[PDB]
Amino acid sequence: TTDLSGKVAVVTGAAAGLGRAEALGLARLGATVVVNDVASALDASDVVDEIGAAAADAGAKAVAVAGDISQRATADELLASAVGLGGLDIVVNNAGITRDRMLFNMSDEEWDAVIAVHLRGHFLLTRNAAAYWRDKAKDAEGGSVFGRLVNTSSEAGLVGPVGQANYAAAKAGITALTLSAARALGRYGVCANVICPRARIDPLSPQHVVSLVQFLASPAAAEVNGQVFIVYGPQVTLVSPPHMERRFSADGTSWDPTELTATLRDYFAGRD
Amino acid sequence: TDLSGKVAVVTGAAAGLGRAEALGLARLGATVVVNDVASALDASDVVDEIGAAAAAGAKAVAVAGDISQRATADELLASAVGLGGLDIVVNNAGITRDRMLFNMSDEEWDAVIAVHLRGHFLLTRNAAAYWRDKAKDAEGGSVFGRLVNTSSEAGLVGPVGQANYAAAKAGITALTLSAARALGRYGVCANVICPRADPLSPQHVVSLVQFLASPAAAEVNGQVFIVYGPQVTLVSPPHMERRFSADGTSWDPTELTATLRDYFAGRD
Repeated sequence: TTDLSGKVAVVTGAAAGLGRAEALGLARLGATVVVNDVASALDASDVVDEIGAAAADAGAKAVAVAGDISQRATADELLASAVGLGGLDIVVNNAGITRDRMLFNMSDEEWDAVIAVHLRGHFLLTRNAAAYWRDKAKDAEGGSVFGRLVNTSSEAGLVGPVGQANYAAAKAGITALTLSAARALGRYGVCANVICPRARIDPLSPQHVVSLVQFLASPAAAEVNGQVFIVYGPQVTLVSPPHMERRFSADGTSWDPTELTATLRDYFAGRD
Repeated sequence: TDLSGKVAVVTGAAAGLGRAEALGLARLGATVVVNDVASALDASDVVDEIGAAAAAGAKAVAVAGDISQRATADELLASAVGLGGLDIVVNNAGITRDRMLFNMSDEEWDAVIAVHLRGHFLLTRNAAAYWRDKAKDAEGGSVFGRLVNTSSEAGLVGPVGQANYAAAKAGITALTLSAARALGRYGVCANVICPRADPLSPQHVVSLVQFLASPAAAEVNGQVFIVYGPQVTLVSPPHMERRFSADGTSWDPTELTATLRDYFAGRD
């Protein structure tokens, strides 16, 4: 089914932009959305008003927790607000910043800040939701639990852009973090998946991403776990795992140093 | 395959992979700056094991410190320059704080990320700024630079009890890809190795590290290698498995759920 009535969702970075569009999309399917962003971003917008408007349009409600997602206290507060509303069913890790800089000019703070919000912020909420879902599965008749996890990576994690080493490293770690979550929680009914979105009728409208997140948050995605998606425009692309390009097996027990040098140097001879 | 007169820096070289890596570089004539934590350097004989490698005419220096701290990456770069320059950087230092994801503490996550990911960044960025400055002053506009960073297949698989390890190693791969793009124009080569830790002897990795640190690897940049005994596997970039394009200029949320639910119903 596509309906999300009586289900509690948590969305980070939901004050504006894509996180706001996702939070509106969930509350509009009946989900009770716990929106998170920095107190400053929540005050400058009215997402908590545009939601609970749309959420109580469909019977649900909407609380707004403020805080830095890189801080443990914020992830603890998000889990607390959800449990107080009935439980936790859907989590959409979306909050993120950028500190673009050529690698040889990138400072420690520019690296640390992006890693904290993206990678550590994803971990804190993913770990908390994993602990809750695992425990609720222990107390559930059937040893299972409904759980949906949607982490937001990026195509930068695959290409490693110039001037975005921090952003690319965090986004690649988020994928690896989510693959562990899917492998650890899949046997109890939790689905953890990754989206690599591009967002600005408009071919870059966030609604292109929202419709995919709505699926990844619905029970209809029960057989979707540990998958990575690229979505922008009217297309959704399923990324395959990395494959091997060439195997360099030695004609013995161990590679000889010069023997290996000759093989690799020749393979990369006509290399662009 | 001859590193005479060059200066290399290897982290986590008290034992295991880093020691074997730093030993293989010193045998090829490379001056090696050995880095690990004081306690690991003390319990190890790697200072004199590599110091006695002058038999290929080069010396070895030890620099203790936590690689996850900026001061350590600063002292490592200062030591190499004091020895005449910086040609080879092998980022290898790392720890494991294994734990199921639903039981993993903040410290267990922060610690693995700091040593692996931040330590790689600090020394990679220091080497990047040095190689970029050295290249602008070079009359040919280039510099000899070799960056060997250590990831793991865990970053591709996402093991159940190593979410911190997998995420750090995955970010290290992306960090090295950015380093390769940013520095390849200056004659620097930045590549990744994915070891498996006798097929699991550390000397199976040394042969590749010796290549990736040599001028012979001048046409190898931004590549990821998996090493497992006598096998060296070159990883290809991830490709797309299937694209789902909507009829028209917008997905109906229901035709999308139907398209994805049917595709995943019968797919092992």
